[PDB]
Amino acid sequence: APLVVKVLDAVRGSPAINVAVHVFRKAADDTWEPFASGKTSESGELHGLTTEEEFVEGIYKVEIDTKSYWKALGISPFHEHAEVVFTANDSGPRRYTIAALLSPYSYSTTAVVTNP
Amino acid sequence: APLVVKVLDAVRGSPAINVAVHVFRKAADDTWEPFASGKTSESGELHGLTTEEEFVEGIYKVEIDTKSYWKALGISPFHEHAEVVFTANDSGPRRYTIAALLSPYSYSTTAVVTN
Amino acid sequence: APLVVKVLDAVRGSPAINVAVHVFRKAADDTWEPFASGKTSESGELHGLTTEEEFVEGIYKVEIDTKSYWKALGISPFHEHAEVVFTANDSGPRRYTIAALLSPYSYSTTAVVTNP
Amino acid sequence: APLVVKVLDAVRGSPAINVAVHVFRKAADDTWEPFASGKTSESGELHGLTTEEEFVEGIYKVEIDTKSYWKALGISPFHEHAEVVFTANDSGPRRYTIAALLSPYSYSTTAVVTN
Ligand SMILES: [Ca+2]
Ligand SMILES: [Ca+2]
Ligand SMILES: [Ca+2]
Ligand SMILES: [Ca+2]
Ligand SMILES: [Ca+2]
Ligand SMILES: [Ca+2]
Repeated sequence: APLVVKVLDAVRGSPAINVAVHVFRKAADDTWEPFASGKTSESGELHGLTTEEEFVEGIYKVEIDTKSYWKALGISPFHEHAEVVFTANDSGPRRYTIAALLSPYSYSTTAVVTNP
Repeated sequence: APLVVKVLDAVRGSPAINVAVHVFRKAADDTWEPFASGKTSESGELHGLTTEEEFVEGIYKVEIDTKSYWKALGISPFHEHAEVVFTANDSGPRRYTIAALLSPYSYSTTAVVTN
Repeated sequence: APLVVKVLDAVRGSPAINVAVHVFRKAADDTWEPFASGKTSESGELHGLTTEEEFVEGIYKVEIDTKSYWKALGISPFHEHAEVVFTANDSGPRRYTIAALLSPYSYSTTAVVTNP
Repeated sequence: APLVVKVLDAVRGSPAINVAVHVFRKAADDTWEPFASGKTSESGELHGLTTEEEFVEGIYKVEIDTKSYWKALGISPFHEHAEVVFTANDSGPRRYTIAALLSPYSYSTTAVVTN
């Protein structure tokens, strides 16, 4: 509920389906610890990554496996992945939607931040 | 010199070459008057569209023929074209670079306005 | 239902609320005729522009009044509007979502086309 | 010469000036080894990062310090930075231009790969 990932395909004009997403959180020792992972549905959305209880203050990295996505469609893309890094919940709990728009040599990422 | 157009291809990661661009100026009766046109170069850029003396304040439209570009590469596009509409404002010395990043079902346009 | 407009604000990371949207359709005489209009809700979405019956084959222009949006937030933007022009329903009826991401000197537009 | 970074500001419609950029190369043990760095120029560009002889095939990360850029302009940003990660592949003569278009809650990156 508090963290949602949405992925679109700018070549097909469709949701980007079956995109792997890995979420990390910066530990006290300054390393990235595994936080959550999943894959986008037929709507291009990934719900259920985390809960309000687990999604504490921190620096999060959302790694979107754009390379595996493009290669499964028989295409050779430029990027290894799309990485989104942000501080979460510094002024109290929020809801974060990370949107990504994918092309083989280009991506954009947008954060929609709402107060529940 | 005061108006430049740059077009990139997000699918091939390249300049968008030989893309037709038409510039219109809005006339007093609200119609679009042809003003300038050309084809992007091997660098995806279109220089020499106009001059300081000709590029007066007003509303301009830059139409980029994205549909023809995608058809020439064998790729199915969504838009008829990309239309960028803006007011040229004299407020001190200015150069307008209109940049467009093209995908079959998406484009982005950005104005880089420098002194 | 067949045509939906979604608008985001890249400065605030929020839906772009109260954005005026004018839809035109190219007439037989090659002029733009008024087709539909509305404004984005608190979610940044505009539903109810048209019906499956009215939304026939044609060339449509979706004009998003980005200038009025930015000026209402006391900001002077570059563009007059964001214009999206496309051929609709050439291979039969589809559902079109036109998404726009707005910044004062930049916008992006994405079409998501689905088969109902 | 073979790797160039260009950064634009979507809020002010300008080159993104004095933006710190760090380039890392992935080492055999999967860590990120410092490779190159600099500050974008008055044109939003960072030239001279590396040479043909030094820029071998491998996985590179380009980190753009977007958070510092927005703070210096008095604007509240979302991301800690913009990270662009890619494999450099020799397949014939190539120049990589990494372009980034920055907004407070959004960025776009594009690779322009030319001969
Ligand atoms: Ca878990
Ligand atoms: Ca001028
Ligand atoms: Ca002339
Ligand atoms: Ca009506
Ligand atoms: Ca090289
Ligand atoms: Ca060096």
